[PDB]
Amino acid sequence: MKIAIVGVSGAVGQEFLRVLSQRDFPIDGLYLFGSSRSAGSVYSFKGKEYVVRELKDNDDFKGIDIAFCSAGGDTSIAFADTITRHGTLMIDNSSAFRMQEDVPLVVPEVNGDDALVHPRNIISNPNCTTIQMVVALKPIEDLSHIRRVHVATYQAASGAGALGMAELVQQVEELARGEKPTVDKFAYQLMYNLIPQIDVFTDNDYTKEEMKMYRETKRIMHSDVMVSATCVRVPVMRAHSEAIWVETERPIAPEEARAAFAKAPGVLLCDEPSEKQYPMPLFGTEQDPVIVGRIRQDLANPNGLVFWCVSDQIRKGAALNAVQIAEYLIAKGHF
Amino acid sequence: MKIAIVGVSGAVGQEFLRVLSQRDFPIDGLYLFGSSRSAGSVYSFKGKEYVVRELKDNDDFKGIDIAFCSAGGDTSIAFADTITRHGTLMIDNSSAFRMQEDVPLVVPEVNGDDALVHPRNIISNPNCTTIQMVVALKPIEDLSHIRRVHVATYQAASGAGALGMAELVQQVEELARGEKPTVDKFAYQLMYNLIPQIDVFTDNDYTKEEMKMYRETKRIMHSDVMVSATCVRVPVMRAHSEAIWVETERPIAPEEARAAFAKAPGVLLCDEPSEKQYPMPLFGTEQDPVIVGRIRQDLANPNGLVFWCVSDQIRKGAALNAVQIAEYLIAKGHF
Repeated sequence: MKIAIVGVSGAVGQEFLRVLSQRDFPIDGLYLFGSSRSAGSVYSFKGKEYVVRELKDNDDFKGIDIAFCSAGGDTSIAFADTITRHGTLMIDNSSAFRMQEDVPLVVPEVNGDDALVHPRNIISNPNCTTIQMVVALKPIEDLSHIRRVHVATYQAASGAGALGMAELVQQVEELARGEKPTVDKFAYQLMYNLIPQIDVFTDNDYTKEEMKMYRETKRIMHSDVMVSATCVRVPVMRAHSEAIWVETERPIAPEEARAAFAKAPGVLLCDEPSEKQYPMPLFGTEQDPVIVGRIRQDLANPNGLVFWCVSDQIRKGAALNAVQIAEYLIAKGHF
Repeated sequence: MKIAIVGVSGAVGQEFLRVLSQRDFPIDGLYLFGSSRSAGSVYSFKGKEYVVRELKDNDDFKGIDIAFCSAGGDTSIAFADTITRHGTLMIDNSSAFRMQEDVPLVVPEVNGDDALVHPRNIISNPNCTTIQMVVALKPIEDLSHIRRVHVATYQAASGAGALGMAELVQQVEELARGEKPTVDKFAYQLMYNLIPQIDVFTDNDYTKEEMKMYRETKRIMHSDVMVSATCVRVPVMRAHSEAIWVETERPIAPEEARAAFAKAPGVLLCDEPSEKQYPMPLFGTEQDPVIVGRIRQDLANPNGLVFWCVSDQIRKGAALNAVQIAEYLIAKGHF
């Protein structure tokens, strides 16, 4: 198996290097690609050193089985033709192709079989916050169909990439020193604040991030489910939190939901109120599961269930999900 | 008018001193009370200095018209008899009496007339997060009855008093210095974290804070409304944030809701997506209004409305609401 990483310089591209090693992904050849800014940089992987090639509209992807791309939708749109020119399967972290009906939109725990059919040899990774939500929703859906979801997100600085993380940390230093906080990558100061806007606004006054949770969830779950989200930036480094109300066609008691979560792939149940055990982003950082807790009945709806969950944006929210798609296809004999 | 402040040492008691001066509350005599820890301390108010008396089970409240108490439910339960012994009206910030049916539970913008009848000469201030929610809910209720509310809160360190605020600030310093964060007043590190537990758990696995939003809202709004809350501690100093989904008996369009908010007492509309204008706790800090924005239709419910709002926990969430109750009674000739 010959593997490409397109966009290796950033937080997610570095996570691909870590995950692919940690999970002993089968690799006979590794090929790193980036923009002219990253061309010529050196990275070591499993005891050997690799030199980044500039992504050009040529034949560099001949012989490459899978290309994991974390270079942004700009690059994916412009170079998808190049990457797939010689039969390479492009697993795209970008939002570029997520609404194309001939592009599968995959979370392996939920709709892994959708990955098997990729007429454009493109598969798209969903948005971070969608991935974490549907991993939690799938075990509930299997009990009784989910009609409606209200979700409030508490989303980390990593959503704005490594520069967003660095801005938050520098604000902590400036504030401790009594200096003015530098504000740049976020629209307002983030330390000691909450910004109830992630991505640009759309015509219905939801942001693009909130509409992704509406549109992508339907595709992934093959569902008429309607998700209304309020997505808020919070002073957390790289794990996202979600407060979720789910309405099902029949009531699900917390004990039935708890039993389903305890058996669900990709989920870690952490729900012991008497021990103050609940998901928190600081402890879900750099961990694989979607961590679920605060499970209770919905006081406002007899058909409602309420819970809280956490996942790492860089792992399950990005690179881990993409590797798990690739592992799923390997496991079904696709290669 | 002779006015007492019971529990003047803490953040809310100091806010009473500021608010009562700023709003030119009519004061002929001021009397400060606290525990033995605060007895003998000096505070200046409108150009004169006052010495704190220890709260004792005696006749110190003879001649006092109103006692604003911010000393915790322990003190209010123990000394309510003393404070009211000579006809003084006790306006209590504590949770002690909030479910006593002969104790009115008042937000002046919503049910001010309930304050006029106080057989025990006690009126209770509601919980911070309830106050901010019902100030926003009242203009929507007047359009169409609210049946159900889902609310996710993003609650500031000030909920844990001045020591909670000081713990957050010290964690910012320790983290900037690369030291271990001291953890004490909160159950876990709060900086770079979110704690989805405020107050102790109850038998239905909601916390006491979440159940206050259920129970107090019904009392204040004279309503069968059912509120299901997830209350989360966030790294913010003293302003609370709430993500709210409201279901009404008929659909309310965002433009109708916007018009109602723009005319509502105690509300400040801040909702211009194209200008990135929305409520944020950093800018609602040390301000009076409940700031409301991100108003949109609920994609999951044709009878749903979604919005976001912010208020200062120490002002409208505590001392300002209590002073406004007292001002309401003065204005109705009660004294």
